Amino acid sequence: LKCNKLIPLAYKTCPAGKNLCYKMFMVSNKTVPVKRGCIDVCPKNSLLVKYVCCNTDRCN
Repeated sequence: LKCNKLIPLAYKTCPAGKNLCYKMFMVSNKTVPVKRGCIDVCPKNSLLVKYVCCNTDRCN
């Protein structure tokens, strides 16, 4: 898997065990993501922190 980095111009290949890409938002998915990369498990949404995960190259 390849996943976009914080500015999705750049990207990396995920290490072993991380087969999701993610975007992390402060409060709302209608904002500039505040973190991006590879991840093992898609974290649960919380009151102020939202995660969008996906499983294809550079989907984040």
